[PDB]
Amino acid sequence: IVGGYTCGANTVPYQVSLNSGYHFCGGSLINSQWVVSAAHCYKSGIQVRLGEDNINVVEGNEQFISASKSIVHPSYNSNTLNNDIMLIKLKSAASLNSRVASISLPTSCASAGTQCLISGWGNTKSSGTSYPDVLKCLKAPILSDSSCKSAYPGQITSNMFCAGYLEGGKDSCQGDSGGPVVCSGKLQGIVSWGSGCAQKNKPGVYTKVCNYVSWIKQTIASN
Ligand SMILES: [Ca+2]
Repeated sequence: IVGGYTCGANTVPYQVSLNSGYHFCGGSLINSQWVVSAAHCYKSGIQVRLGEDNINVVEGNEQFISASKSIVHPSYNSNTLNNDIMLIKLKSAASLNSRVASISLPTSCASAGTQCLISGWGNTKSSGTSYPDVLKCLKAPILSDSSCKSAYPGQITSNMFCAGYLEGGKDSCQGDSGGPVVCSGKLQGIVSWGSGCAQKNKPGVYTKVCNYVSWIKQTIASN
């Protein structure tokens, strides 16, 4: 399988589903009490769902915990999607185990050509509407900034990166907003946006988490 595939149940134990009566976004557990997602996923009355695979069926490993708090990045711009990052605090601590685990924050930014893992539940179809029920995965390289910016001239900031293939075919667009991009075991990316869907010279665009680590640590410690 070159591209999107079924992860396997609980193979991505940091992966979280944000539910408002339905699954609406992804997010990542970064410690027992906190979740990172995209600021475009901001909503009232989130329930965070951990240990999911099939989000429509109770399979036994789940943990369902209300969000108590959401903090959108102070410089989030919802027009440009610049600084598309939000922190979500859990009402009760998650219970950590094999299937429900934190993902580390990066100590450095990952370089172009680094292979990363992108996960989520969202739409599989570049052309049409098909929403799958178990966790899906994609492995794609981080693209060079030149290649990213040339695909979206005037749209890419320092706080974004692109990942995938310049030919398209394989991408995450609506393919799970707020979901993780993990590279060498560290959280590098958040599924942010992407013009079209797996279009030729239209990659995925991700929030560059390595720019935010000071923000995330300071904010979680003070809240
Ligand atoms: Ca389930």
